[PDB]
Amino acid sequence: NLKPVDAMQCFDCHTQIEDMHTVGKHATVNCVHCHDATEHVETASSRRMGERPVTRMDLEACATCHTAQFNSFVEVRHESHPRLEKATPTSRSPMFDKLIAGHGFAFEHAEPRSHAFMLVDHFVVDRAYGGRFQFKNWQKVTDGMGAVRGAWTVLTDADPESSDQRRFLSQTATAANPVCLNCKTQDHILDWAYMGDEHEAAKWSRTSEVVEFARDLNHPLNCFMCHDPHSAGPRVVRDGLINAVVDRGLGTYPHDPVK
Amino acid sequence: NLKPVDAMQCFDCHTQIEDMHTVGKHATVNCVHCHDATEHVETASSRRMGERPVTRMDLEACATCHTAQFNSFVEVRHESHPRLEKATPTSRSPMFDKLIAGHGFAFEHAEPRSHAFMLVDHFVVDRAYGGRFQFKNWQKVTDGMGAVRGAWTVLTDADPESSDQRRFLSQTATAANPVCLNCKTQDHILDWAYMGDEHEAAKWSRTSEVVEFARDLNHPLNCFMCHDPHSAGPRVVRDGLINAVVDRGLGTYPHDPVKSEQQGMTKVTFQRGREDFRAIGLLDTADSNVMCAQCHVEYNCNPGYQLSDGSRVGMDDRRANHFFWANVFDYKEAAQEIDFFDFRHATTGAALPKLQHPEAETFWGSVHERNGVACADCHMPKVQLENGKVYTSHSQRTPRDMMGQACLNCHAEWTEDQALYAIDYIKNYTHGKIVKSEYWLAKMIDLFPVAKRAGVSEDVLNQARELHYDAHLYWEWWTAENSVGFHNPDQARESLMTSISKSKEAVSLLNDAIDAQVA
Amino acid sequence: NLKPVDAMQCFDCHTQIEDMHTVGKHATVNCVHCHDATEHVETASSRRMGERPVTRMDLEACATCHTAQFNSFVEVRHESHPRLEKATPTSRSPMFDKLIAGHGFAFEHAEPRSHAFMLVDHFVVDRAYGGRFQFKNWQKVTDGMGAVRGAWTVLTDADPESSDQRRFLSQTATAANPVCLNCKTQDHILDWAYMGDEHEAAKWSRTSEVVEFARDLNHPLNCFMCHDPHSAGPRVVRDGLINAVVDRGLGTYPHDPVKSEQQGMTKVTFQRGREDFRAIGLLDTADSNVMCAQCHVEYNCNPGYQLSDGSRVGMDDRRANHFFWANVFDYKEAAQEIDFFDFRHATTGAALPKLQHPEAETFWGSVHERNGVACADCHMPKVQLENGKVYTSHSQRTPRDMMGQACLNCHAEWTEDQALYAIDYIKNYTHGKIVKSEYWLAKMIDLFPVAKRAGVSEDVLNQARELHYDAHLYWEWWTAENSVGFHNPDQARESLMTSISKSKEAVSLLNDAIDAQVA
Ligand code: HEC
Ligand code: HEC
Ligand code: HEC
Ligand code: HEC
Ligand code: HEC
Ligand code: HEC
Ligand code: HEC
Ligand code: HEC
Ligand code: HEC
Ligand code: HEC
Ligand code: HEC
Ligand code: HEC
Ligand code: HEC
Ligand code: HEC
Ligand SMILES: [Ca+2]
Ligand SMILES: [Ca+2]
Ligand SMILES: [Ca+2]
Ligand SMILES: [Ca+2]
Ligand SMILES: [Ca+2]
Repeated sequence: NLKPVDAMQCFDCHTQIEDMHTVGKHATVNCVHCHDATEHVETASSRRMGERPVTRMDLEACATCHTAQFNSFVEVRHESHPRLEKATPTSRSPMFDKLIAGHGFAFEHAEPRSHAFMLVDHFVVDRAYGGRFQFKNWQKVTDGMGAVRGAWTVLTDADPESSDQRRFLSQTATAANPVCLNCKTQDHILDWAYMGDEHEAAKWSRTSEVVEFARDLNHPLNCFMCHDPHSAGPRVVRDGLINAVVDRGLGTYPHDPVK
Repeated sequence: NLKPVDAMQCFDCHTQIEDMHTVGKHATVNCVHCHDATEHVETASSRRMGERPVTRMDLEACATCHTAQFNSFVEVRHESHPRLEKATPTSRSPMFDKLIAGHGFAFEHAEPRSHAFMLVDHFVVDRAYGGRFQFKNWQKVTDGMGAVRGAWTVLTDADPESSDQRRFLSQTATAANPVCLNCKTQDHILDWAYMGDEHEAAKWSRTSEVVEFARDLNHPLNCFMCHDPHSAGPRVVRDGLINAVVDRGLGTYPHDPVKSEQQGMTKVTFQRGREDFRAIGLLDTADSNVMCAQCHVEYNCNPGYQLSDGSRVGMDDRRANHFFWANVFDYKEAAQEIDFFDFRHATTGAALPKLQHPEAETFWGSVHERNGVACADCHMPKVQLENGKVYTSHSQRTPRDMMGQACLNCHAEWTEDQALYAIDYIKNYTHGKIVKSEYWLAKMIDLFPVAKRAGVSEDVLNQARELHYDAHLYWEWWTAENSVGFHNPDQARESLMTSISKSKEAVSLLNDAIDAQVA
Repeated sequence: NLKPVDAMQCFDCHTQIEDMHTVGKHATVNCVHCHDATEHVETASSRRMGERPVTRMDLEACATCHTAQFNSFVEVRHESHPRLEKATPTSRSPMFDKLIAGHGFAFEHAEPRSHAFMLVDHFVVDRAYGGRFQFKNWQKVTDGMGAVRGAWTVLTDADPESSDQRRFLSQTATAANPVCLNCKTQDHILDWAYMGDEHEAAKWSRTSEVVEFARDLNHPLNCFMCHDPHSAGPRVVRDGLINAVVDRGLGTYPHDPVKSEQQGMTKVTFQRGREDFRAIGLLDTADSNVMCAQCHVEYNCNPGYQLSDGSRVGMDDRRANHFFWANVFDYKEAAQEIDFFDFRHATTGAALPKLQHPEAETFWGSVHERNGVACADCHMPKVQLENGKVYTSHSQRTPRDMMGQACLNCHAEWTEDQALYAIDYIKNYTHGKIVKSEYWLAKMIDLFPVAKRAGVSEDVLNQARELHYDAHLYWEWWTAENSVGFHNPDQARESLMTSISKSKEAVSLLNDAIDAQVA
């Protein structure tokens, strides 16, 4: 069973978090629900991290207290046809192959399906990783909860001993790069600098080897993408959006300064 | 927004709570979710309460972190017909008025409906408070969430200026007493001493003015009746059950000492002024049989009379809050054990027992119980989701609404229709025997006036009255019990055949005696 | 093809009709749609009819221009169980035979079914015509359109050669009389003087041979019972209702003079030979409460006896066609007002009232009535169409078939299941009290023979008989009334508790008196 930690002690070095956590609707939610910081607290100073504390990115970290929202999220809409190619006469773009010729989407561009699958679908689509990643078998395509538990519980890698983007199947492309993943997961939220710029503190960036990056990512559409875990308040985390709205001054509604 | 308090400060005085809270699955749940104790902390000492802290008894205290279980619990099953009188030809007991004459249930006894309504239904039923309490209007009867929010959000009191039990409507009774409330709410859990004994720290007791008590109570079937709020572990809080299982050493399964040991109960006592005050029963396992047995049992919650001398047994007597914890074939002995009966039949003059919903005691020894099945497996199963985090349904209802999870996962050999057919075979058969039992009871009852007026002797009438006790017991158990035999079909059959046998004996005795007077 | 006539020629003699027809929404509707008056015009004078014109009373006279309303009206609700006896354990009045013993309804009293069948059902019910009239065969029972086309298209008469009321089947009664027909048809509207009084211009009256009258009648619930054919405006034609509202000055809402004034009735009288003959009641508004009250009321339509001296009150007496126009708590006074009762109970000998379907009087003062809701809002609502010309449904039936329009447009807070649950709460509760009322009535009734044979005094028996009147009234109102309390739940509850109270008083009186004779 979880044992609460002394959050006040954390706050002696984490004023920024203190100011969010103490005020919001998660003021009573102990840090142990999402962090394992025991060795960190033994080794840190206010100016030296010491041992890096663990931060949980899994959606079940929130499901314990918010099962209704979690279960509603993970539901699979079976009526949303899966792996349905758009470049067919009965889908969105009957002449897509002629029109898009020269682009990687020619290799495959399916209609979207339920959010639970976003990361796995990104990994397995024919245009992304040269067919490197596949469902473990064709039964796994139904397993929304499994995908949410983690991509690598339901997928395989054709060659764990290499990290290069290459084609494993003939009619695939290797369009995936690290930026893609920002719209599939935010497991890397503490390992990626704003915009994916190079940064001494970032394990991952725009220029990383995407296959290596992929292997470190597990969960789709994290709950905290819209909800700050500390304040419980509404937010966004996607760098490109913040860059447009704030950095570039365009605002949240570029056509309506009042709104 | 809630601001957490320092639990360690509490724990300095509350070691029992510390021991439970720090170890269980609520170790991270701050006290402020359920208690406002600021002035309490300012004024308490190690042994004196000081200012009393506020404790939330509302079910929404649990719903912010456990919305799925809450929403499941408050669901209203509209198919469970509401306010449906049992004493009608199309319900459970077509001849109930004749058979129960002399008892308050004659004024009204409806079938149960969804748990959300238990406290409001208790307050408004015609037999309880003389018609004092009523729904604000007839629309409010649908409002399960409203009832859960609080009884007094949906009800009115005919006379807020008086607190006596009296009839406001002509055909009502005032049977309600404080003991009843223990199976409707535990809002009073900190204001009621164990068993409802008199206690200097208890606002309320068995001898309280029930109307005043009623006004202090709001919520039905609190979440914490089955789950300790501190440890989150399984428990019971109902005093009468703890008394049977633990104080009287009968065990959680009186027929099975092995199962009783494996699935036992530990009585934990809380004190006021270093004197025992209240108690809970921590369960070894999440055993719904014992959880549901807090209420779905035959009990005394009422005054009565002694079998030995007919003297009154009032609310002040411990026997007014009693779990017999005995199956139908052990019940008479259990009633003799405490020298008690409920009422004298208005026509026959027989001392009789009043039986109430003995599901727990009936389930004992049944095929399902022997096989380790429990109430929840049929009545509040795990939810099955194609993709999702499993949780346990808290909508306690007939398995007919969830047969796949309630029956067919175990009974892989059956379709839903086959399983339903098996239920109905038992219920139809049992009901037939209930009806036949009532026929014979009624035949006997009707002979009493004839016999008395023909000058049949008191000795013969008393012989017949002794037979009436048994004829009644072995019938009423089954109109009281809600499964119409399903929970224990062989037992029902044996009992009801016994009832008929006893009535037939009495009918022969009385007819012969009448015929001898005429001759 | 119809050829129009010159209405101006008619209007020269028919100024009342001119005044109505030229102003209303039928000003363009030529007389030929409903009258063949050629020989009449040739032979009439200003004050003498001459040859009688033909007047169409069939509902198809309206169906060529109002097919939607006609087709809606003639629909058969198959879910409304047909020929279902009320004196059965699964219907409205399980103990009806014991309680009604002495009255003709003991021979048969079925639940109502769809309006198309009202006249045929009246003709064939076992209590009405001694079994004289029957469906041609058992297939015809389904044929609502056929019944509407004409009763005699679907029925037979066991003996066209005689016109006396007599029993053709052993267990029938001959309760039918001419007054009954006024709530089944108005085919006789031009052949029946106001109230059924003797009149030289009336073929039929209260004292007619009902079998002969029957043979002249064809159509149920004529469209013109609620709508004046000349003005197309709202009206009533039922004499007894006009008599209560207008002649007796009681108003359309006797409990509410303001509403009575706003929603009033104007009595229009038509003469024959310059003597008053017949009347209608034009309504200020299209008020379905008053329209439906032409029939859905407690009434006298039968001989009876005087309360004062027990003397017979025959069909010749005005009291044989009477609307009491009184709610259940005013009824006894209303019956005393005309010095009338219906029958003597076969067992108890009590003078008793016979109550019939008092929906209108029960609805008075209810929450819906006070809020301006009317019968049609729940029972014949406007049709809702995604694209279309709205019209009013004429299929008068339970709101369960059209809950969106009947209830949920107003009760936006409820789902259909919630609304249904609210209805059933009331009906279940009320029915329980009906059943308990019958239990206590039966208990009292059964004591009368015992008391009489034990030599209990006539004074005590008469005391009990006086209690029987009230016990009966406050019960039977509710088995007679079709909503099982829904129309006025608080009133039903108060009434039924009164019934039980009266029966209990009588039971105690009789048991004590019997016991004193034995002692
Ligand atoms: C108890 C009071 C604490 C404290 C001291 C911290 N947290 Fe959290 N945390 C959570 C997640 C998903 C992240 C990733 C970043 C994000 O989603 O915004 C974090 C991150 C942090 C940090 C790092 C901040 C930074 O400098 O980048 C720190 C210092 C931190 N946390 C401290 C998730 C959760 C929770 C899940 C419900 C809860 C509870 C906490 N955190 C609680 C605390
Ligand atoms: C995992 C990182 C999550 C996320 C994404 C959310 N929570 Fe919680 N939460 C908890 C409690 C007690 C409340 C307050 C309830 C109330 O009083 O209304 C909340 C509230 C939220 C919100 C709503 C915030 C708002 O300002 O409206 C949201 C969006 C939210 N949470 C998201 C309780 C818990 C937990 C119990 C220990 C844990 C774990 C979480 N929350 C985790 C998360
Ligand atoms: C009815 C038409 C179906 C469909 C829609 C599927 N199956 Fe089967 N299946 C069976 C076994 C033993 C396996 C392999 C299990 C394992 O090794 O883990 C499968 C596999 C599948 C798949 C995956 C195929 C792939 O190439 O990966 C799919 C999509 C699938 N099944 C669907 C066993 C059986 C049966 C036992 C007699 C029968 C019948 C079915 N499967 C039928 C179907
Ligand atoms: C970087 C090159 C990538 C790759 C390889 C993929 N994505 Fe996305 N993606 C986003 C949204 C909103 C959807 C759903 C709506 C829609 O598809 O029109 C998707 C969907 C996908 C899929 C599934 C459908 C398909 O095309 O087959 C796949 C396989 C996929 N993506 C791969 C959103 C985003 C982003 C946020 C701005 C970004 C960045 C990416 N996607 C990037 C990529
Ligand atoms: C109101 C008094 C209640 C009640 C009746 C329950 N809770 Fe909670 N609960 C919370 C968390 C984080 C857990 C652990 C989840 C997990 O790790 O599995 C629980 C657990 C429970 C249980 C399960 C206990 C077991 O031993 O199996 C039960 C029966 C339970 N709770 C009941 C979180 C919260 C809260 C968030 C702040 C609050 C409020 C509650 N719980 C309140 C209640
Ligand atoms: C342990 C999990 C159980 C289970 C399986 C059931 N109950 Fe109860 N119950 C109680 C009361 C007072 C009623 C009647 C409420 C009312 O009429 O207002 C009920 C009703 C039921 C039902 C019938 C539901 C229906 O749809 O008709 C069922 C199936 C049922 N119960 C099962 C009282 C209590 C308690 C006292 C506080 C407790 C504890 C339980 N019940 C527990 C359980
Ligand atoms: C003390 C005299 C009372 C009164 C006035 C009521 N109760 Fe109970 N009750 C319990 C259970 C398990 C049920 C559901 C099962 C069933 O009804 O068979 C009920 C139900 C009710 C109702 C609704 C049904 C009805 O009879 O109309 C009402 C109005 C009611 N009760 C009133 C359980 C218990 C107890 C636990 C052992 C005790 C104590 C009481 N009830 C006490 C009373
Ligand atoms: C009042 C609305 C509540 C809430 C918020 C919870 N409970 Fe219960 N609960 C009961 C039983 C038999 C179980 C299953 C135990 C098992 O088989 O292991 C549960 C379980 C829970 C949980 C744990 C998660 C889950 O859903 O399995 C939680 C969080 C929970 N409950 C919350 C039994 C009862 C009762 C006895 C009649 C009553 C009362 C409650 N539960 C009430 C509530
Ligand atoms: C057979 C006796 C009937 C009855 C009962 C009714 N009608 Fe007619 N009707 C016709 C037309 C042109 C109108 C006006 C339509 C409009 O402008 O709205 C009506 C109207 C009515 C009403 C509504 C009156 C009101 O004041 O709201 C009613 C209740 C009504 N009718 C009843 C036309 C015809 C015919 C065509 C030749 C014939 C035939 C009928 N109506 C017959 C009848
Ligand atoms: C004014 C618009 C109304 C409304 C709302 C109702 N009626 Fe009548 N009704 C009459 C008779 C003789 C019967 C029984 C017919 C038979 O059994 O053959 C009825 C029946 C009903 C019902 C029940 C319908 C069902 O589906 O069972 C209902 C809901 C109803 N009525 C409502 C007699 C008359 C009249 C005498 C000529 C008049 C006028 C009305 N009814 C009017 C209305
Ligand atoms: C299926 C179970 C049914 C039901 C519900 C009915 N029938 Fe028949 N039926 C047939 C014939 C030739 C007649 C007589 C036709 C006539 O001479 O007018 C009937 C009659 C009836 C009735 C009326 C009974 C009465 O006693 O008056 C009823 C209610 C009825 N039927 C219903 C012919 C046939 C069949 C031809 C093989 C069969 C099959 C049915 N009927 C079946 C049924
Ligand atoms: C004069 C003695 C009679 C007879 C023989 C019948 N009626 Fe009526 N009737 C009226 C209404 C509103 C209904 C429907 C509501 C209900 O039945 O409760 C009926 C119904 C019938 C039926 C069918 C039902 C049954 O009892 O079997 C029959 C056979 C029947 N009636 C015969 C309304 C009225 C009146 C208006 C005030 C009057 C007058 C009558 N009925 C008179 C008689
Ligand atoms: C015999 C089949 C008929 C026909 C052809 C019509 N009516 Fe009626 N009618 C009644 C009520 C209460 C209304 C609604 C009045 C209102 O709320 O304003 C109507 C309305 C009509 C209309 C007008 C158009 C419309 O559909 O709204 C028409 C053309 C019409 N009716 C024709 C009430 C009654 C009755 C009282 C019990 C009876 C009888 C009839 N209607 C019969 C018929
Ligand atoms: C369709 C047949 C229904 C049913 C099932 C109900 N109504 Fe109504 N209703 C309306 C109003 C304004 C009230 C009072 C509102 C208030 O003052 O609080 C009601 C009341 C009720 C009740 C309660 C009755 C009681 O005696 O307390 C019930 C059970 C009920 N309704 C059910 C308004 C309307 C309508 C507006 C035109 C109509 C239509 C309905 N109600 C219909 C129905
Ligand atoms: Ca889609
Ligand atoms: Ca029920
Ligand atoms: Ca008992
Ligand atoms: Ca009907
Ligand atoms: Ca009458």
